[PDB]
Amino acid sequence: DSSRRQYQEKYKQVEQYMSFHKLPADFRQKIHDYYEHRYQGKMFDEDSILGELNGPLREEIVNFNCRKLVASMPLFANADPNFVTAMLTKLKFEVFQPGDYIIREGTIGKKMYFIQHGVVSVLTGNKEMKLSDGSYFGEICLLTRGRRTASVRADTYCRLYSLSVDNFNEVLEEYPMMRRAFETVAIDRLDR
Amino acid sequence: DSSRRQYQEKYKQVEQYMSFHKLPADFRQKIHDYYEHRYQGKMFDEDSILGELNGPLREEIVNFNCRKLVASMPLFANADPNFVTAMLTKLKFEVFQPGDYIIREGTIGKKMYFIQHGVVSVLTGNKEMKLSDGSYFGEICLLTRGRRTASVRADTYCRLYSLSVDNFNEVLEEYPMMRRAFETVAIDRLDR
Amino acid sequence: DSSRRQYQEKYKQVEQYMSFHKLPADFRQKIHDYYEHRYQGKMFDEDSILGELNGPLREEIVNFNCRKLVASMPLFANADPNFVTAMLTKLKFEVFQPGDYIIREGTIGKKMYFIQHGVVSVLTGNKEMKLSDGSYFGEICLLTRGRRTASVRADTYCRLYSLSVDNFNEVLEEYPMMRRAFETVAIDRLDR
Amino acid sequence: DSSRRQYQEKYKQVEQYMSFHKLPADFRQKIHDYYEHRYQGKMFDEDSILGELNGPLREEIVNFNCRKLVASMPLFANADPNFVTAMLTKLKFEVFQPGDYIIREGTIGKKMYFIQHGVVSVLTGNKEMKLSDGSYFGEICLLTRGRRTASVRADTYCRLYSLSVDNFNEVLEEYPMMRRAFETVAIDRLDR
Ligand SMILES: Nc1nc2c(ncn2[C@@H]2O[C@@H]3COP(=O)(O)O[C@H]3[C@H]2O)c(=O)[nH]1
Ligand SMILES: Nc1nc2c(ncn2[C@@H]2O[C@@H]3COP(=O)(O)O[C@H]3[C@H]2O)c(=O)[nH]1
Ligand SMILES: Nc1nc2c(ncn2[C@@H]2O[C@@H]3COP(=O)(O)O[C@H]3[C@H]2O)c(=O)[nH]1
Ligand SMILES: Nc1nc2c(ncn2[C@@H]2O[C@@H]3COP(=O)(O)O[C@H]3[C@H]2O)c(=O)[nH]1
Repeated sequence: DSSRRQYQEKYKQVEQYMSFHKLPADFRQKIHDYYEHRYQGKMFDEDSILGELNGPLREEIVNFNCRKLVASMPLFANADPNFVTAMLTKLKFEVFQPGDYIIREGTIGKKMYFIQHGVVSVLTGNKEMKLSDGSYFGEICLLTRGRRTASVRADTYCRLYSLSVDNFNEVLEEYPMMRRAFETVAIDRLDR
Repeated sequence: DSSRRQYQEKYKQVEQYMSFHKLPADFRQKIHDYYEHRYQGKMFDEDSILGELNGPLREEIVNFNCRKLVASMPLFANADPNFVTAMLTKLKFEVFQPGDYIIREGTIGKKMYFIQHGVVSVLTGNKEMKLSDGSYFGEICLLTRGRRTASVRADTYCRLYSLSVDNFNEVLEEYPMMRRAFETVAIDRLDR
Repeated sequence: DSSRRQYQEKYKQVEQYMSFHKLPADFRQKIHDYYEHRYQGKMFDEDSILGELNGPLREEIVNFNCRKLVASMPLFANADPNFVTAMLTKLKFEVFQPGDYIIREGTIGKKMYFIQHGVVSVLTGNKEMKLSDGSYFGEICLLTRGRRTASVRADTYCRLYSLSVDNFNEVLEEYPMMRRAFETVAIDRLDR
Repeated sequence: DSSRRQYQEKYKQVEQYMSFHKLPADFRQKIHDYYEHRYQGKMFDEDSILGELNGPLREEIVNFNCRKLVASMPLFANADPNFVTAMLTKLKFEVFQPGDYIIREGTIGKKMYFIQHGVVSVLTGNKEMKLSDGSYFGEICLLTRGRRTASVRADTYCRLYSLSVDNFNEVLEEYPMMRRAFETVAIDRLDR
């Protein structure tokens, strides 16, 4: 029950923080829902727990939590299992709410995202497109080191895994040939 | 009430610390007032709270807390809202007390400051000048990478937002043309 | 008794974490045993404790904990005691469970391991070999900066001390001639 | 009383830690005395407290705690007060016990020390020399980037302030001419 207690107490700290900065009612309701969707009423010192484990256990855990995400993406499903583990280990779980700008067009992109669950809207000057479970986006800038070619907003609640450009290149340093998978997707999107 | 408790307990740690290092009465009174003005009797693990949020929520919070500061500075008011958010996100809130040397002339400058509320005195060999709400200072060294051209002391209590030279250049890396706003101010001040 | 309490409470956090991610029974049993073997039912803020000490005390502690490991390895036993201390200070204690892949062949190696207690199985295309107390492995890649030449799996429970490639080169920067000890072992293994 | 409580509880964690690693009685007595001399039965989250303050207050505190140390060293007493503050701010308080090797001859030196209180013995092949309150040592390697020219052991309990080579050069980057003070001392010692 110590996990729920930590959540309850922590959220109390949040309410007091929002009250201190006099945040509007609608904004506090948004913060409240984010915490609900993101932690589901439970909190553990994850960093501390995973830090107490060893490489093998941490890799087994991330592989288990991402089993579905993996089987749904040919990128991971047909790849060297060691490549998948290397990738998964670098991912950061993030939750975005409806309407949130995940990626803003024209800005310098330093991360890409894998959709665990949810729907995002991609806008290039017109013609909106949707991406859902099993797809990823934001790879163009990690490859070009340029500026975002489109904006991406969350349509539904989005449970995503982000990957920094540095971690992206680090993993590909060990698995150079996997860069082509990302380039194929980037090329196909740029020629659309 | 957990926010006040944290403050009360933390300040008790401070009193004991000052007692341990045998700090003079006037000095302890100064420390006491700083804590009062800086935290207003409440403390939350801000870093932890903001770290639990996502990019969107953190950006919405800083934009809200700095709404007034922003509208008061043509620098931000007339700029790309994304530039403002990028800037705001890098700021560090700091409180200075009357008489405090914020900037000492002749030293290597590695930060600039935006005045949220308060009055600072700028001294160049003579002719003191005042700056208040809505103005910023310390930009000359961020642009020249040289030495402070004047000293700056807090006149009243000062609620400021500092920006490191590294964060300054990082943001301008994405918004190169905004550097001119700072240069215009630096030029006008150097030619005075 | 505060050390046992910390363990008990921390492990409770683990059980709740594993329950939250719905980990399988066998997996939770594995995690349970790892914690048992790794902490033996006791936990202290080691980093904090050692951080409160000074260089001399920390060096005396690591030398004491590794006295046996040292006397068993000519590498340390016959070396400059200052070299040993420099090395020991960089080691990270790790526990691996039966069947765990400590090193996977073909991957980029960034660490080596010293066996405190346990048996590991080294597999090169065939001909498995065993290494035990007093031996070390993983040195080839720290010297070549290439890819692992063999896989290494824990046979029994393994209590090991790992050394990162950066810490390895850092220590050897001060004790350049000790690199030969590692090269002799790497050469002998590569010519087998 | 919360400062004493933190010490008492923390030291209890230490006793349990030493018991867990089965440290010898004499060693535990040494650890016990170190904690006594170093914290004098009181502990506060100093890093947290100073982190809550601002530049001015932190500088005023370190200047106050080091007032005596400063007036005793012409290096600081006759220097630009801003140079002193810059230096003091980089110092790390450390306590060494009788017989402790502060500096070992022939090793790569990355720090120097200022004696707040205590006596150290400097050994070059023979002719031992003593240094006490108001003196500093270890500057030769910070200037040469070579190897220690002598060993330095604590004679009495030593309350020292260490300065890393990086922080040393950083401060001197802003106060280039102060490097000569250290060179004069290094030259005089090398020609002895
Ligand atoms: N340019 C472009 N990007 C798309 C399209 N569909 C999805 N995207 C993704 O939207 C992302 C926006 O940021 P990036 O430019 O880094 O990468 C882009 C692609 O990953 C498309 O049709 N055209
Ligand atoms: N040199 C100069 N600086 C001024 C003047 N008015 C305000 N300032 C600010 O005082 C600051 C002191 O530090 P910097 O030289 O970095 O930047 C300086 C300016 O931002 C002025 O009239 N002359
Ligand atoms: N190539 C090879 N490695 C061995 C042998 N015996 C033990 N090893 C160790 O197994 C390790 C696997 O990773 P490295 O290639 O870095 O270093 C290897 C050696 O340290 C052997 O016979 N051949
Ligand atoms: N070489 C030398 N060092 C001395 C002497 N007296 C004090 N020392 C200090 O002992 C220190 C040992 O480490 P360093 O060589 O870095 O710097 C040395 C000096 O700071 C002396 O007479 N000769």
